[PDB]
Amino acid sequence: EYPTVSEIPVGEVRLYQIADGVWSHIATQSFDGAVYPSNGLIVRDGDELLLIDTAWGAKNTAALLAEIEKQIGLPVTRAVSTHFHDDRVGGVDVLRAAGVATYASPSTRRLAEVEGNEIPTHSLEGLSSSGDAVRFGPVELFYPGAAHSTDNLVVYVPSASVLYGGCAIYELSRTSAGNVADADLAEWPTSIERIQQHYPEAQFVIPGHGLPGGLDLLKHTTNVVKAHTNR
Ligand SMILES: O=P(O)(O)Cc1cccc2cccnc12
Ligand SMILES: O=P(O)(O)Cc1cccc2cccnc12
Ligand SMILES: [Zn+2]
Ligand SMILES: [Zn+2]
Ligand SMILES: [Zn+2]
Repeated sequence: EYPTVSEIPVGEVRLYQIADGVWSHIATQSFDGAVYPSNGLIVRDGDELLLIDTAWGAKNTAALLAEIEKQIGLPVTRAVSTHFHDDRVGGVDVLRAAGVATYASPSTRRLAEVEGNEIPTHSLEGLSSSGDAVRFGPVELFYPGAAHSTDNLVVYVPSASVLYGGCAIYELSRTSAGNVADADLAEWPTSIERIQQHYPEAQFVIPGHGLPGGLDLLKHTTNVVKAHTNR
């Protein structure tokens, strides 16, 4: 039922309704000879939509906008990028050209600029310290501490009990670490524990890539990260 890579031609995007007014968007990207899925979030806010993360690239993100327009038909007014990598900011320029106000933390914006990646326009205040949370439209933004990257944010939808982990949370099928070049392996388990302590009532947990699940995905990611730490 949840889409996988073989259902998704490159450059195309699928939407998946998780709860009332809450969808994930799923896309694919090729890299180093393999094909990866990637998730983001869509949250209804009255008669508009809040977008969480791009669909990994300009072409995917334009297709994302066209699919939202076709299937939902409400305007995407704001977007939040949860860290500075391409699967999160790649396509910000397409969003901005479409009239979407793009947002990220000051930490993410600076890291994106140093990396030469696209830079969300607006800066999100109140997220500079581990454990910081701010309301942003229909969601709560949470900075749990460094994990997959030093800037990674997670997103909770209290109306639907949906926790979106971004790349800081692995799907259960992943038994080994992915790209950890920008990770803080020493702090990743502690950051996950902050997520667990702050959202123990979460019912749906969306990883940055692959299949959603329950709160078990948090301990799963800790297990994998700790195993990678020990080589
Ligand atoms: O950097 P990541 O972890 O978020 C995504 C990622 C990077 C490198 C290898 C992977 C293998 C499977 C799934 N994802 C992979
Ligand atoms: O870490 P992610 O997922 O944001 C970006 C990502 C996804 C898949 C493979 C990668 C290899 C190196 C660097 N990034 C990769
Ligand atoms: Zn990343
Ligand atoms: Zn603006
Ligand atoms: Zn990722």
